[PDB]
Formats: sequence, structure tokens, C-alpha cells
Amino acid sequence: TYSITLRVFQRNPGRGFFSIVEKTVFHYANGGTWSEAKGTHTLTMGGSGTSGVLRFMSDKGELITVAVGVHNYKRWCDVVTGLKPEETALVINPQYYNNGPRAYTREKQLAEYNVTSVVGTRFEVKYTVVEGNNLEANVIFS
Amino acid sequence: TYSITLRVFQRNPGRGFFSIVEKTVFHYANGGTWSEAKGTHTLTMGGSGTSGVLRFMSDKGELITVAVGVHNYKRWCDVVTGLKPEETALVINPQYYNNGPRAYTREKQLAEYNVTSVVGTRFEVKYTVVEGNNLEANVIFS
Amino acid sequence: TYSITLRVFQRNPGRGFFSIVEKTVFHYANGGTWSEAKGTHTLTMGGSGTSGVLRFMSDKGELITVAVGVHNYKRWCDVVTGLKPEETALVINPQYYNNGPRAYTREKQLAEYNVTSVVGTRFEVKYTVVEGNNLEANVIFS
Amino acid sequence: TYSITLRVFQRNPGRGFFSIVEKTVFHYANGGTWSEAKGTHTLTMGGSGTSGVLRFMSDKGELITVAVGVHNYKRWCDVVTGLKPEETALVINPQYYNNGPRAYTREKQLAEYNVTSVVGTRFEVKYTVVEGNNLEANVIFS
Ligand SMILES: CC(=O)N[C@@H]1[C@@H](O)[C@@H](O[C@@H]2O[C@H](CO)[C@@H](O)[C@H](O)[C@H]2NC(C)=O)[C@@H](CO)O[C@H]1O
Ligand SMILES: CC(=O)N[C@@H]1[C@@H](O)[C@H](O[C@@H]2O[C@H](CO)[C@@H](O)[C@H](O)[C@H]2NC(C)=O)[C@@H](CO)O[C@H]1O
Ligand SMILES: CC(=O)N[C@@H]1[C@@H](O)[C@H](O[C@@H]2O[C@H](CO)[C@@H](O)[C@H](O)[C@H]2NC(C)=O)[C@@H](CO)O[C@H]1O
Ligand SMILES: CC(=O)N[C@H]1[C@H](OC2[C@@H](CO)O[C@@H](O)[C@H](NC(C)=O)[C@H]2O)O[C@H](CO)[C@@H](O)[C@@H]1O
Repeated sequence: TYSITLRVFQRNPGRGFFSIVEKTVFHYANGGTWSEAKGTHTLTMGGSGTSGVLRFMSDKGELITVAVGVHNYKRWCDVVTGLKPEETALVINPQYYNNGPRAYTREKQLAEYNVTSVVGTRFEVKYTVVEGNNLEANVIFS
Repeated sequence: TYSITLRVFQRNPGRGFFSIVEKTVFHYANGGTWSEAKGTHTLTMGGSGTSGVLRFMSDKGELITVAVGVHNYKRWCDVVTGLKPEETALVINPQYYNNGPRAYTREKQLAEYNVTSVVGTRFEVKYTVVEGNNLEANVIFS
Repeated sequence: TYSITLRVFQRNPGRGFFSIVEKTVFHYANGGTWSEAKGTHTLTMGGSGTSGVLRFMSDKGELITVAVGVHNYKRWCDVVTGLKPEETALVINPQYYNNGPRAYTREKQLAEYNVTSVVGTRFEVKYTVVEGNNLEANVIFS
Repeated sequence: TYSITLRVFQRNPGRGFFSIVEKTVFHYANGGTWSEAKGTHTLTMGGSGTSGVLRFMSDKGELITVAVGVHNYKRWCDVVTGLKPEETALVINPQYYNNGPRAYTREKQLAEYNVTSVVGTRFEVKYTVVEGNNLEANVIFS
């Protein structure tokens, strides 16, 4: 099994306040599950080769996704911003596989990644535990 | 807009305790978002013709999905039990669309539905508010 | 230390739906903390001789408290129903101590307790793990 | 009635990650209730003259309380850091009343308050809606 535990840090009220609106899990490697404990979010996966996505919406209406998973026994992550209402996590998650237009960032196996949406909201995924089967990452909104 | 607010009732400790492990939203009708308030779960949709799925897992390991949405301005629902690890909600949700294998129960626009898993766990989705754009349903595990 | 993990089962929609509105921890035994994990609630205490209270409110307006703790190395529990808005958990919890009017039920060290409110709501606390430092109980609204 | 809705912003992963471990409501003004919606926390009170406390614990062991209420029709707030484990919210909340050691900061009716714990963690409560019966504050950990 692989697990990825996330801590959500939101740094700038000027960017509004984000909450989770969707949680998906891709079907590879026997799938997996999202759980909550002590204000954190853990994706537990049946093996290497799958992932899950959390979609966030701010109280200002901004939509963004955070994808985390394990590819070839190494953690990966991605952030997609400027999403439209119809571009749900259910749309986004599969795009990382089957030669989708996002598979390339998965193959990068990034232990850290950041991007700034066009509206000026910075997002970052940063693994604090980058090795082994019990991975840990901070998700930082700013 | 169409919203569906769910109250989860678990009646029989002998069946274990279920918790949400996934929450998807289908991309039709401008998509939508899940939110939580006062222990309830609300699916807010940008119009008629879309849906979302909650996948539950018991602490005994039983996996089931609850689907709710609006089709042609009328609420619909379905429950799938005996799910395998790889049959995530991300897999199940799209199966109701594009003439998928589950599109038939959606077209039924059910205001109530119940079913019992082969392992003996009863599941019921009963709408308490069956009309309008602010729908209410009880999810009952037994 | 001692921990008490609670699973909340709501059995009858006719009685309304309850959500937590308050969580207290008494200051004896070096205090303690409430946490949440996978839909369950755990009270962690620094030792024997303290307790915690969860206050619930139904969407019908009913107010009740669930008290759990460890007295002389044995678990105890109590349920108070028909509470007035001013009778917060902060008021109720201390009443089990210092010769308060509720101390007697703490001293009973009950592994199980049920009561039915004047308005007809049944409540039960039933420990499933009754001994040791890691106690488990079901909380049943009916 | 009065309500105070809180958005929690955690800015610095170096300070650890905080989660709620207790929520109390003082018994004045006919009491009140805590609720959760879309990742925010709302304290609803039966009138002016009461309050409630949120105690947080970081995954680094830091214990702090945030107090918010309404005094003489004006919002107030306070933050206490460096708490011992026996100093539960149940102990701290009443200290703002009956001429307790914290009554003085309640009387200040502050719309903003910040303080840094001896161990280096900055805490701030800043109301964004400072007037009326529907108050809004950001709670910022740094
Ligand atoms: C369908 C669509 O709009 N595709 C992309 C759009 O998502 C977009 O976003 C980037 O997506 C990559 C790969 O998933 C991310 O690493 C990156 O963070 C996204 N960029 C931003 C600014 O959010 C753009 C740019 O590649 O191109 C559209 O076609
Ligand atoms: C891949 C798979 O799961 N195949 C079949 C299952 O879908 C399946 O269940 C039934 O699906 C209907 C349509 O979604 C539901 O309305 C119905 O409640 C559900 N039945 C149960 C008992 O869960 C099972 C059992 O029919 O067969 C599989 O082959
Ligand atoms: C201030 C007040 O109303 N006090 C009494 C109530 O608490 C009360 O309740 C009973 O308190 C017992 C001890 O805590 C509980 O074990 C018991 O379950 C509870 N009874 C019910 C029906 O909830 C009433 C009635 O006994 O008397 C009040 O004076
Ligand atoms: C730094 C801090 O948290 N200040 C609090 C203030 O704190 C207390 C500490 C630190 O000054 O001093 C102790 O003597 C006090 N006694 C006990 C038993 O804790 C303790 O309260 O309290 C005031 C009033 O609540 C707050 O406004 C400051 O933020």
C-alpha cells in the first residue's frame, strides 16, 4: 500500500478561502480511498501506479485541482488552475493517464510543484516526506 | 440550479460503520460541487442533467456508492454494492451517461431506492423533498 | 493515557438528524483532546479520572449531551436530554464533579446507558471495548 | 441572535499544523451553538453577552485557545497561548466572566487581536465584518 497525507495551509485571506468540493480516485493499482483525520487528508492507494484528485473552490468562486499519486514507486503531484465549472475532478483525474494531456507531469514524479493561477492565486504541493510508502505533503494556497 | 442535501442514517452497528471515501461530480450541466454543513452533504449542480457520487467504505471493508442527481428536471438516485477496490466512484459515475450500463436507473428518475448487498447490508436513498430545485434525501444504511 | 473512540449511529429519521454543536474536556487527569478520524470521534485523556462531553442538536431543535470518561480505571457514560439552550456542555460537564448533581452517574462506571427524551428520542451509549486504555463505544440515536 | 463565522488561515508550515480539539459555549445570553459549513466555523448565540472558545493543538504539541463573543452589542476576541494540557477550553472560557483573569480583554470589545506564543507562533483574530449581528473573522496562524 501507498499513502499520501496532506496538510492544507492557506496563507492569504485576500485570495479568499478554499474548501474541498470533490475527491476522486483513479482505478489503477486496486484504486484507493480518501480519509480525514485531525484536519488532514490522506489518500490510501492499493499500490504504485494510481492517484487521487482534490478539487477546491474558494468563497470567491475560483476552482482548482490538486493531484497526488505514485508513479513507478515515486510520488508525483500537479496543480491545475483556472478551471471551468464543468471541468470537475472527475474530468481532470483521468487526463493523467491513457496518453491524456496531463500524463507528462505525472511522469515527472515531482516531490514539489507550484503554479500561479491567472487570477493571481499561488498554489504549491510540497512533499515533506518524499520517500517510502507513507508520504506526506503540504498543500499551500497563496 | 439544482441542489441535493443528504442526511446519512446508520441504523445497525452489526453492519459496521461507513465513512465517505470519495466524492465525484459529473461534468454535464456546468458540473457542480459537494459541500458539508451541520453533518449533512449537499451536491450543488449548475443545472438539470448532471449528478455526483458518494463512495462509502465501512470499517469492515464493505464498499458501496450512492448516486444522486437530476435528470430532465426530476431527481434520480441509485446504489451500487459489492464494489471492488478498483471500482472507484470515478469509474462508476460516468457509467450512468453516454448510454452506459447504469444509464437505465438514472432514466428511472427514482425518488426512492433500496437494495441489499450480497453480504447482507441494506442501503436506501429516500427523498424527503421530491420536487423543486432544493431536494432533500435520507441515506439509510442498515 | 486513556482514549474513548465513538461511532455515531442515527437510526430513525423521524426523530430528526443530530449534529455536534459543542465538545468539552474536563480539566482533571491533565485534561484531554477531541479529534476526528474517518467519521468517528476520539477523546484522548491524560489519565484516569476525567471525561469529555459532546453536545448534539437535531435539525428539529432537540438538545442533548453525551458524556464519556474513565473513573477509577473504568469507563463511564451518561446522556442528558431535554436540555435548554443555556445548558451548554460547558455547564453540564463540570456537573459530574466536585459533588455536582451528576456525579452519581459517573460513579456508576456504566459500560452502557440509554434514556428516552420527553419528546420521544431514544439515546444510547454502548461500549464495544469495555476494558483497557483504548475504549470503544457506539452512540445510538433512535 | 448573533453569529460569528470564522475562517482559519494557517500560513507557516514551520509552525506545524493546528487542528481543533475542543469547542465550548458560555451559558450567558441563552447559550449558543458551534456549527461547521464549507470549512468554516460559526458560533451562533442567543443574544449579546456570551461567547465560545476554540482550542487548537498543533502536530508539534502547541496548545492555544481562540475566544470570540459579543459584549454589549460589540464583537470581542482573545487568544491565549502556552496552555498546559489541563487548561482545557472548559477552563479558559469561564475565565472571561465573573471577574475572572481574562474579563479585561473581553471588555475591550476588540475587532482585531494578535499575539505571539513564547515558542514563536503568531496568532491573529481579525474581524472582516465588525458590525451587526452577523459577524465575520479570519483566524490566522503563523
Ligand atoms: C484542458 C486545458 O485547459 N488544458 C490546459 C490547462 O489545464 C492549462 O493548465 C496547466 O496544466 C498543467 C498540466 O496539468 C499543469 O501542470 C499546470 O499547472 C497548469 N497551468 C496553470 C497555469 O494552471 C494550460 C497551460 O498548460 O493549457 C490548457 O490547454
Ligand atoms: C462491474 C459491476 O459492478 N458489474 C455489476 C454490478 O454493477 C452489479 O449491480 C447493480 O447495479 C445496478 C445499476 O447501477 C444498481 O441499480 C443495483 O443496485 C446494483 N445491485 C446491487 C446488488 O448492488 C452487480 C450486481 O447486480 O453485478 C455486477 O456484474
Ligand atoms: C438542570 C436540570 O434540568 N437538571 C435535571 C435534568 O438534568 C434531568 O436529567 C437526567 O439527568 C441524569 C443525570 O445526569 C441523566 O442520567 C438522565 O439521563 C437525565 N434524564 C433525561 C430524561 O434525560 C431532569 C430529569 O431527570 O431533572 C432535572 O432537574
Ligand atoms: C502570550 C499569551 O498567550 N498571552 C495571553 C495571556 O497569557 C497568560 C500567560 C502569558 O502571558 O501568563 C500567565 O501568567 C497567564 N496565566 C495562566 C494561568 O495561563 C496566562 O493567561 O492571557 C491574556 C488574557 O487572556 C491574553 O490576552 C494574551 O494573549
